[PDB]
Amino acid sequence: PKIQTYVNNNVYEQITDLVTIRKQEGIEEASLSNVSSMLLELGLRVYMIQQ
Amino acid sequence: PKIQTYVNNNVYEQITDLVTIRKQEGIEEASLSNVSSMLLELGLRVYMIQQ
Repeated sequence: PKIQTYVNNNVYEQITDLVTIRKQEGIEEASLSNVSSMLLELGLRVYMIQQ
Repeated sequence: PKIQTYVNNNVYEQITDLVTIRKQEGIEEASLSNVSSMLLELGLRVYMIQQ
């Protein structure tokens, strides 16, 4: 399903910076949406480890 | 700004489970949106560490 969330401008920029980096690393299809989805899942995994 | 992304049903459920847990831990205002935003920032931090 869709998730709609809100971040500060600095965090937003850091995610868009990662889109550029991901493309440079050969992920031609990288987008704000699919980078965000990957980061959200990574954060979920780490937060569950730290519980 | 707003971020709109998409996750599988299992990941979505795990995030909603964390909303329930966060409320149980005293975060009365926890929501899918604000849990997601916190996880997205955590994932960003970990991914940048692992670069």
